[PDB]
Amino acid sequence: DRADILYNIRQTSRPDVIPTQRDRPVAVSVSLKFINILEVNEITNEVDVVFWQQTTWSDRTLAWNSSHSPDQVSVPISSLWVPDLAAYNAISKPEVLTPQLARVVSDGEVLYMPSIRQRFSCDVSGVDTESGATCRIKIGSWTHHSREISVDPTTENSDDSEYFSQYSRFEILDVTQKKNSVTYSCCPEAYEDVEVSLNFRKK
Amino acid sequence: DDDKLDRADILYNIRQTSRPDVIPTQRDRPVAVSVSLKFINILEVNEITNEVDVVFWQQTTWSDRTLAWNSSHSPDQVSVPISSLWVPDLAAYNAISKPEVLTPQLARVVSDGEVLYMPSIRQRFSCDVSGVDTESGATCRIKIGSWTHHSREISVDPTTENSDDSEYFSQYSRFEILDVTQKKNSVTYSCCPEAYEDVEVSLNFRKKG
Amino acid sequence: KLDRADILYNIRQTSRPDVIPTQRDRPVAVSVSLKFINILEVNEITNEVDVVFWQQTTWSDRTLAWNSSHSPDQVSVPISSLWVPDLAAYNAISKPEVLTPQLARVVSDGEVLYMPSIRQRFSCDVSGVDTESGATCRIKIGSWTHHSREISVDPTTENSDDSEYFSQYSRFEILDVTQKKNSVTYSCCPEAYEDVEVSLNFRKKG
Amino acid sequence: DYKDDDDKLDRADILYNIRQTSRPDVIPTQRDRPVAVSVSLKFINILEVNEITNEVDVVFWQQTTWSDRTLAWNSSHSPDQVSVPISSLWVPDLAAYNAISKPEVLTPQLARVVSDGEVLYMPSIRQRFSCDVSGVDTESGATCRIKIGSWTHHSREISVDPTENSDDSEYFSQYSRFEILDVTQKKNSVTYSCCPEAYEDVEVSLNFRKK
Amino acid sequence: LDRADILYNIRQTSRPDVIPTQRDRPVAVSVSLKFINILEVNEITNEVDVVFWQQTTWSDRTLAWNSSHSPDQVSVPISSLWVPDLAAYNAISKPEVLTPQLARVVSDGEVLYMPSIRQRFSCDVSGVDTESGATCRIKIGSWTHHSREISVDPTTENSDDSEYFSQYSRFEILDVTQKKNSVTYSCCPEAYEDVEVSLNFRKK
Ligand SMILES: C(#C[C@@H]1CCCN1)c1cccnc1
Ligand SMILES: C(#C[C@@H]1CCCN1)c1cccnc1
Ligand SMILES: C(#C[C@@H]1CCCN1)c1cccnc1
Ligand SMILES: C(#C[C@@H]1CCCN1)c1cccnc1
Ligand SMILES: C(#C[C@@H]1CCCN1)c1cccnc1
Repeated sequence: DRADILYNIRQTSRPDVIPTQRDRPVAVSVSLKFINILEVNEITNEVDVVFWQQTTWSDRTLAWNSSHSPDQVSVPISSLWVPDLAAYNAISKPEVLTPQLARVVSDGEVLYMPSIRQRFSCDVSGVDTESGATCRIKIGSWTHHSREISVDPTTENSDDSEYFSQYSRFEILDVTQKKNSVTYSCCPEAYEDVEVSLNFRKK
Repeated sequence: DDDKLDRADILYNIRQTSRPDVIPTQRDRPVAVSVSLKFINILEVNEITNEVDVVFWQQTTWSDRTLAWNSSHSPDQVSVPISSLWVPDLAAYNAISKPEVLTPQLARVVSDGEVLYMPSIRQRFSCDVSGVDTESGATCRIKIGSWTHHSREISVDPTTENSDDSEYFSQYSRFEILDVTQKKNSVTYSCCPEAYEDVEVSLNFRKKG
Repeated sequence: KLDRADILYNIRQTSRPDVIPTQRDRPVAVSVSLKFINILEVNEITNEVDVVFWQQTTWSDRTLAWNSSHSPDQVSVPISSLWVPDLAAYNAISKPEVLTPQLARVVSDGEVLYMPSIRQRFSCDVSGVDTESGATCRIKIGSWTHHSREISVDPTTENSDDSEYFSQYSRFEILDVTQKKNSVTYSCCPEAYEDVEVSLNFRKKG
Repeated sequence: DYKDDDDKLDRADILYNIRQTSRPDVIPTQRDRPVAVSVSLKFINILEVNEITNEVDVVFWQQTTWSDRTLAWNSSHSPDQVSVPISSLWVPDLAAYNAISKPEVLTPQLARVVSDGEVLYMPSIRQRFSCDVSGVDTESGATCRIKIGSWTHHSREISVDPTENSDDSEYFSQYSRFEILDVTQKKNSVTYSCCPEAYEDVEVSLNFRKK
Repeated sequence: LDRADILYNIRQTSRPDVIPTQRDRPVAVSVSLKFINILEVNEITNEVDVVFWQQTTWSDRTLAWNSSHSPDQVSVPISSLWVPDLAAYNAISKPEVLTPQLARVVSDGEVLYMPSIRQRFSCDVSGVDTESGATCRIKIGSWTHHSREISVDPTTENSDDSEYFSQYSRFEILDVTQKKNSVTYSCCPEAYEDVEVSLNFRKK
């Protein structure tokens, strides 16, 4: 049964084509769950963090009738289209720490949540104060403009207490995740991003 | 065992039957994955940042009975590249570096369908390093389980709950192991409401005096 | 969506990733413009810099063009499906690290747009970086193997302080970035090779 | 034979034959006997030594040989040897039991296949190990032991044999910070409670000191 | 279309894993390093970190074509070609290739391959801080093909590399000599050819 679902997905999946339905934007939901803050440099304004990037979207062409079969399977992301997300202020490659598999649900939803370690250029001033530093990370589709891909945050506000390591030397005060849009003279179109504002301080 | 043509044929059979991307479940039962870490070394410890850099053998076994063959007159086991096999998608929940596999990526397939895979892995973790310079030592806990398969699909079974690991740990390390416990645990999160099984590995160690 | 899959199919039937898309014995005209985002490390002793930049790169392959009167005007395409110019920095001292998805945009008129974010280290003049007038670090980028009859390189934005792109959190600030056509020839390699010479004039803040 | 060694078409046909016959994932056991693998490390350099952590960072040529007689051909009027990418060949799954880094292969991953079926593979490798560095600053020096054998094949499938005493002076960099006093390489066997079979290894004892 | 056809021809005739011996002679490989930079130098450990262009040429006449009315050269991914299995005998890191892995193929069958490489070596760094400078020697040749199969020739035996060497290095090149040499080790009962590169340099 599971082999048959994987076969179906592979027959139907077009890994290089955005799964647009009726010419509508593909809605990509994104939420960073911070796990650790490993290194912070107040002189260079850089941070080194680990987060789970909870990512979901739909490709209805993948759906199947699961009334008498599995309603989810794990799938190598190499078999799937996946959004071309990138952080605008990353200064290192995203290092994926976990198996590169997504879940496909029988209604066509795709769930992908890598643990990623990555370095960013952001405002680290105030990290050793009670009110803390606020490091902003902007994440969006690198090449698809707003007509093609829309990015939506899932949880606008959280202290992340469920996910964050208790052994970090930093503690998280608040994480806000809000829709935002960028445009540059290089690239006329509007591009959606989620702006992740990480408010943290040294313990 | 050393009948070459027999081995080539067994490998051919395994490749015909094996489906590397499909969990080898039967009748909607979870795949039971047994896990035991054998610590070989503790390379770096930072008590300020609560990080450790360690080397361990991850003894992992499970069954896929469709792989089985009659070995009354043929090899009992063969080595097989893991790229030809389904392998559980295990990950450490508090890892802060990629697992660095130090050994050839081969598993053993046994004629009863058991698969045995035991990579030597170097990896860094965020865990409690406080006390490492005391008699009582630090206790660093590491949780390992399937990243994407919940408890109805994969279960994780420890095989060696309690040990001092004296058989495996390097005598030349800066550190010594006091106790290692490996126990069943499960996690659940708001993001992912299913239950996920793991083995919780508690490494009690200290700097040698 | 089937329109988009069809476009990707057409591109792949027509694309020859290993063949330069010359038209009528003309060089392939490649436009290149570096948008600096950050300056991460500078060493005045060794004269080395570690920088992040978006490499805005464009060119045309008119064989890829399609009538888009009733279909998408552009699609994203993995660069492995396309010919891409073999650009390299002549004074790079590390591999270019691409920090972004390796996708290009293909426009229905046959224009290809590729803009990776790259982190890379260079040997250049860092002297004067702690002064008001700053350092001027020059970076030369051109085709590694194709000479000027085969690829030409043109800068698109010859002068800018780059304020739109540069990180406000860097400990450095950019005074000016100039980008100009240049060509080089060595006795090893007796053709003229075109490049863009990028002059990054920057200084430490404060 | 010598006169035909550079006959290109012959070399191409030999490569074809090898790829037709080779089974890269199957141990080339003959006569229900273990595959005899010979291993000899030629130390080229000792790059870093830590007395506190008991770690070394070394470069060595790992001279490795075995036979697969199904690859043999008649070289009376053809090349005696060709270079072959190791991806076309079975290679022993050797690993160092006390390695703490991946083996970094510094050379092209090509082996030689000889017309009698012998395979010769000799990568230059940079790797770090956990071993006894105590005494490195003394005249007697330190003795660092490296144990290398098949990771997954037990003694009935693969045996390992040292190719056993040298100062490696032919190979070792005259410019190193250290000097080699002696290198002995001896057959050995290990077994662990995880893994009930016996596994063969070569134990390489590197006696070295700071200059 | 002409270039696509030349690439198809090269791929039809190229044997990427077979040495292109012509007329039962060794493949004559020319090798010349152009030093671009000297990045780090350690007088205690006798190690250097350098960047060089490795100009490498050889012939495979089976790749030739009539270029009377077609391009004289094309760029080709080296994965489509045989390339000599060159290695440095005293390298202590992997060669890091900094440039696109393409070679030029000339219509007379000459192949030209010149990667920029960053690599670290074990060599004599003594005297680097003196007027006479250090002399770091680097030997590069085929790893697995002995002299009957591959020969290696230097192209410029003497030069100060002023065309190539970075103006902004902390070091300067006094002289670069590149000569034919052969090595024989007890492990391996044949002679292997190499280019011995002597890099005489000093701190500024
Ligand atoms: C773009 C864009 C937006 C703005 C910069 C990052 N995402 C683009 C255009 C063409 C090719 N690649 C990327
Ligand atoms: C999950 C999960 C829990 C939390 C990490 C592992 N178990 C998940 C869900 C969907 C896709 N990838 C991972
Ligand atoms: C060349 C060149 C010029 C000079 C270095 C980069 N562009 C070349 C020739 C043959 C093979 N590879 C590169
Ligand atoms: C083994 C073994 C020997 C003893 C430990 C290392 N080599 C083994 C068994 C099953 C799977 N992988 C490795
Ligand atoms: C050899 C050789 C010479 C001496 C070391 C480098 N080149 C060789 C023989 C068999 C397999 N691999 C390398």
